[PDB]
Amino acid sequence: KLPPGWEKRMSXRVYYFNHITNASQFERPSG
Repeated sequence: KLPPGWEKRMSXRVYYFNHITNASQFERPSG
């Protein structure tokens, strides 16, 4: 499995962001 600790966020679109690592992207990892 790719690194955990993520949440879903809003940008007018939904995106995914890491609560521990702060990295933010429109498509999700294996996390």
